[PDB]
Amino acid sequence: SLLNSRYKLVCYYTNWSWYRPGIGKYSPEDIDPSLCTHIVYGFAVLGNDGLMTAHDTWSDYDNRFYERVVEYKRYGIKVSLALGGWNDSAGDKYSKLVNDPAARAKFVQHAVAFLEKYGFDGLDLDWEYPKCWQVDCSKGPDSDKQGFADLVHELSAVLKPKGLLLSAAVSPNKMVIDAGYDVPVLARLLDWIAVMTYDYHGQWDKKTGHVAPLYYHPDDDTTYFNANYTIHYWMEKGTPASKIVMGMPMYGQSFTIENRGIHGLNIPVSDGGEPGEYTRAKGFLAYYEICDRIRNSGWTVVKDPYQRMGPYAYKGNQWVSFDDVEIIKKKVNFIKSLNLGGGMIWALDLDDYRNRCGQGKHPLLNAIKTELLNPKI
Ligand SMILES: Nc1c(C(=O)NC[C@@H]2CCCO2)cc2c(=O)n3ccccc3nc2[n+]1Cc1ccco1
Ligand SMILES: *[C@@H]1O[C@H](CO)[C@@H](O)[C@H](O)[C@H]1NC(C)=O
Repeated sequence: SLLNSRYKLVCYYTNWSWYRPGIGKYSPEDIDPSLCTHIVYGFAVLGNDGLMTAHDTWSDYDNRFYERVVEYKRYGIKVSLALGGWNDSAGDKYSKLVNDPAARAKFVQHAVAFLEKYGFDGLDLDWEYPKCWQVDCSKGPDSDKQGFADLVHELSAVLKPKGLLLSAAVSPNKMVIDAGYDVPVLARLLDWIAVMTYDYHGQWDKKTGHVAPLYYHPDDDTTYFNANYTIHYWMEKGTPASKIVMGMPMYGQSFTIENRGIHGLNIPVSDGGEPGEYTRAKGFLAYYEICDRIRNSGWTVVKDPYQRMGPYAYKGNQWVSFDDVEIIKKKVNFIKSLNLGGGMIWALDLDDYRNRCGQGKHPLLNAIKTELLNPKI
């Protein structure tokens, strides 16, 4: 089993996946406890008073979603609560917090009490990102780095004596890593660092690209927008391999291409792809939306024979890049080869947990688990 293996498999749960129609609805009891060593609940948010608070009281509290996910401790899974996320990182509120020692001190004691009230095993920090707020490095002060490092120390100093876990989800981008993270401090204090080795490319690039390349590709604009560079860079900056879990996407980035006629990488794009009927977000498709388009709507799939990145698929002016089982196995062999702490997925509710595509339930996540448990590298 994963729990008895040397690897973690950190699974993100999202409370908002409840608000999806038909088979896209996901609830706490849809979690498969054989597929995760750790579950991280996304998300709590930073309140206006500088204290962690529930994002969705109707689900988190009134419908006991926190309790229903903390339920999985009964299987030996560690269940943490994540603070932040992309949407909660839009403004200056996390920067204001971390740059204020008195505000940090108030936040830390309340946060630990919050975790203990609901039975969580730890806190996961998901500020995206210190200094580079929503990736814009011009927005925040350099002191976000020291402030975040001190927040991590102050949290660790309270959580660790209580046997509670502290982790962070972190950027894969060299410039954001350089600007936002005191890597030795984080590496020493955090129980794991979930490197978000995805969203390297998307509609914001104005051209097609892969959500999550593993290795450099000769046509890349940079040498650093791939998981191999990112993971080695976290280690070069001072992170032990055992502290790293490598993120893998259960979704794709979608694009509306300017011209039906060319359908390859790095081709001009006019907008995000049309929203999926379940996830309802321009530029984003769950794996179970992508596999259905391939299986039943005739989308054409292009694979990389050198397996530096997963496939992309297209039809008409729609184009999506994503990870299939084949590239997932390659990525997990990469995790094992570097002796990393394990793997991480964003997110449980985006894999084909209903077996809509006939590959079996949870095809991507089961591929990760099987490869992690395979002793050969
Ligand atoms: N919203 C987002 C999101 C996102 O976290 N979740 C989407 C949700 C989540 C659940 C359901 O689908 C991530 C990124 C991102 O990693 N970026 C990286 C580098 C540069 C820009 C950028 N922008 C992002 N944006 C804005 C965006 C761009 C175009 C349209 O929106
Ligand atoms: C992965 O990265 C390392 C260090 O950056 C590099 O030496 C190696 O060649 C890369 N692997 C590739 C490009 O397949």
